[PDB]
Amino acid sequence: IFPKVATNIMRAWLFQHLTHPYPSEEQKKQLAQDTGLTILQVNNWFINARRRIVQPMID
Amino acid sequence: SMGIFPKVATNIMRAWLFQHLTHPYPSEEQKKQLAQDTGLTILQVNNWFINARRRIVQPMIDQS
DNA sequence: AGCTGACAGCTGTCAAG
DNA sequence: TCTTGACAGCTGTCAGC
Repeated sequence: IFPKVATNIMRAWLFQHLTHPYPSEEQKKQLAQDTGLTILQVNNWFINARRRIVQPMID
Repeated sequence: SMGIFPKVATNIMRAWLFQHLTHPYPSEEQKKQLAQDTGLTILQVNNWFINARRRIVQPMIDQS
């Protein structure tokens, strides 16, 4: 349900936008389609990533 | 924005809320029952109770 | 002239791998 | 077996009555 291929595609986007890790709705659409994820999965992933990757990198 | 809030909905939701003040958290079965009775979506029902908890229930307790 | 429905993102949490 | 995708409910906030 969560393709293992999705993770590195999503991380690539995240680590390339660390200063503003909030994809636009169009960016979410692209990421969803490219990863094989749903919009909900993409949204939840970035919520989790921001508190588990992005914030800890600043702390 | 093509959504609607049916006229009958407000008082049906209020009736449920004020009859369950000690635990204003409908079960999933109660939620779909309310959706049927009001003509609201499950999402609308969920959002309604989130708003009512902080705008009705909590303020009543603050004065309590 | 707010109320209030609505929604993007956050919090707290947990099953399952 | 500790990590992480997932989700019920919460926070912050806006826009049209």
